[PDB]
Amino acid sequence: SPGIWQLDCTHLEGKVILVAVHVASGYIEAEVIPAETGQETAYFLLKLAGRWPVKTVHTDNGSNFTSAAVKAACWWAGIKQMNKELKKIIGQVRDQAEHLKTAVQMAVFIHNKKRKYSAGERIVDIIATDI
Amino acid sequence: SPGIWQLDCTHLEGKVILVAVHVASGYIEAEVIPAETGQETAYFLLKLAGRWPVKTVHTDNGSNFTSAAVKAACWWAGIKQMNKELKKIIGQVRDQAEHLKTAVQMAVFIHNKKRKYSAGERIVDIIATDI
Ligand SMILES: [Mg+2]
Ligand SMILES: [Mg+2]
Repeated sequence: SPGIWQLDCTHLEGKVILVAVHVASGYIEAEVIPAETGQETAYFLLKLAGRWPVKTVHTDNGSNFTSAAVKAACWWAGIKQMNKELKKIIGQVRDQAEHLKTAVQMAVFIHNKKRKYSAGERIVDIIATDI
Repeated sequence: SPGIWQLDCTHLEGKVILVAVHVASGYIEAEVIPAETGQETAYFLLKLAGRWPVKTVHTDNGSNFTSAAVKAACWWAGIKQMNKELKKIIGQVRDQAEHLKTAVQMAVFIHNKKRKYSAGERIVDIIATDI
């Protein structure tokens, strides 16, 4: 289904990377956050939902979605209830950037633009078709 | 052309909001930033470019794109060289959220989901067609 996304946090260099995967396409978006918190997850969800038609979200850690901030964002946006390779692509590009956050976005870019149709093409195609 | 975007900063409550508009569709993305700086603009561009096929970017303030950080991000991503109404939608929703940044994302969401075909549908349709 085109409205399904998966959301998890990974850890790297004492930092937290939030990663959302559009399940059908393989397209990702990520952010480096300071803390793994409800407030950061809510904010991220709100951004994601203004951009794509987000219907449902899954996670591998259920307690991620327990905070009032998260429930409030899901309620308002109408939302209902790669991490290893991204880390490889990040390893590759790490030297090219000072800050981890920039390396993360370079890795997202590479992952989404790689044909092997790319994930960024697949997401747009799946969403347009569903309109 | 589907690869054209416009990028500007506006000011609100002592804070900076970066706003990118996909010119053909009217779709926007925004972030609240602390400082109007080259480093924040570069980072934003890198995020935007991993997500959509960004070919060219325009701004109303040319000096925005002068920093080495910006030029380096445009170089790497292969990029070449609403603000009033968004502020209205933000005024409307301001009370519903504590922090300006959340109000901003609510306003982006509203702007992109409004049919009056929405901007979020138009962007996906224009990009898919161009593939
Ligand atoms: Mg997790
Ligand atoms: Mg400006």
